[PDB]
Amino acid sequence: ALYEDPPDQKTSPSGKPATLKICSWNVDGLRAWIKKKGLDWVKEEAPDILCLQETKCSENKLPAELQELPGLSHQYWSAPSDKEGYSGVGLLSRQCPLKVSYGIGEEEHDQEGRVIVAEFDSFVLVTAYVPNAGRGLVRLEYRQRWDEAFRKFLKGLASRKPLVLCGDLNVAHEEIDLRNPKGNKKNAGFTPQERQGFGELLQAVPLADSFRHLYPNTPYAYTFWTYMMNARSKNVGWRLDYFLLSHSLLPALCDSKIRSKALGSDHCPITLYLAL
DNA sequence: CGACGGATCC
DNA sequence: GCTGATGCGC
DNA sequence: GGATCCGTCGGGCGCATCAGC
Ligand SMILES: [Mg+2]
Repeated sequence: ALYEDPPDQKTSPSGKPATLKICSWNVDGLRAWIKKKGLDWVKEEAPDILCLQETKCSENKLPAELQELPGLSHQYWSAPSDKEGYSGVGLLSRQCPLKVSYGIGEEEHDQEGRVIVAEFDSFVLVTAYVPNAGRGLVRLEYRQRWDEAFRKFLKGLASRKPLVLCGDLNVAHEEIDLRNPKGNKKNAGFTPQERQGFGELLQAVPLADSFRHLYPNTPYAYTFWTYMMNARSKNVGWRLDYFLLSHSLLPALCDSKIRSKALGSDHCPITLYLAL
């Protein structure tokens, strides 16, 4: 079954207007994505903050088109050392953040280029590219260890102002979050271990899944489709990309969108509207 | 990782 | 410098 | 004997490195 994201709701339950628009996108190769016109779509979307995953691009190789973004002029990039064509995340913002950091504790040593933390006036933003369990689950145990380290890192951050965590969390939380739950229960992204880690993330920090909070029973809503076997044209997909919010931000929540039609990667953008 | 072949269920 | 094969991970 | 289950198989994408010229 195909899916049509509902219209943008731009006012909070309190009646406050959205003042902040955040877009998150696993671009599956930033240089390729730009050649496939992904930046033209960002311009049409005009977010205040853009978070990117799988840039697969060290900062010296960023295309000049990224120098041409006057409304997203504060840019922060992270890539892993000695593994440049993998991972990589970016955060681009209209306003300058108060603080920026990289990693979840030991990036000066680990340097994975998967997490960026940016503190703004009223909230802390984290964008993440969560490590894949891999074909045949060969990296599932590392993913479980990373999950636990990430949870405890985030619990620390949420100690002060509210948290917004966005990005490719590389798990479909529940059966409604992918088209083939039963066939994928032993595949990366839908193992009981990864699903449980996502549940623990929500409970331990604590965080709410913005999209599911708003649309708790909506099926066929995905953010990823394999390039293989024309899966996207059939909407055989997974919901891997999320906006998770501290409970204290839920009165600020206007909408959480899935931009199904934006091409340029095997994930589509997701967009958050907050009334701060 | 979805398509597919083959086994199992009533 | 440039192409395309191969490797590897998603 | 249609629906469901389950294990196996081939493989699209992007980017690095390499050989060759
Ligand atoms: Mg990917």
